[PDB]
Amino acid sequence: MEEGGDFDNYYGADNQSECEYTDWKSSGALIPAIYMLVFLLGTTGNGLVLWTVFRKKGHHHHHH
Repeated sequence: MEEGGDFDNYYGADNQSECEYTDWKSSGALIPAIYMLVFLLGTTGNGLVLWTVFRKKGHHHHHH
C-alpha cells in the first residue's frame, strides 16, 4: 500500500477537481488516448525497421 504518511496527502493541492489546469485548452486528453494504442501498434518501430530489409535490396530500382 506504500503508506509513507508525511507530506503527500491533501498537503497543498495536487488538483482535486481543477480540471481547468490542463483542460482549459484540451491538449492532453485527446492526444494521449490515441497515439498510444496506435503509435505503438501499427508500427511499434518494427514496420520502419524490418520491412526495410525487403527494400534495402535496391533503394534505386530492383525488378531487374
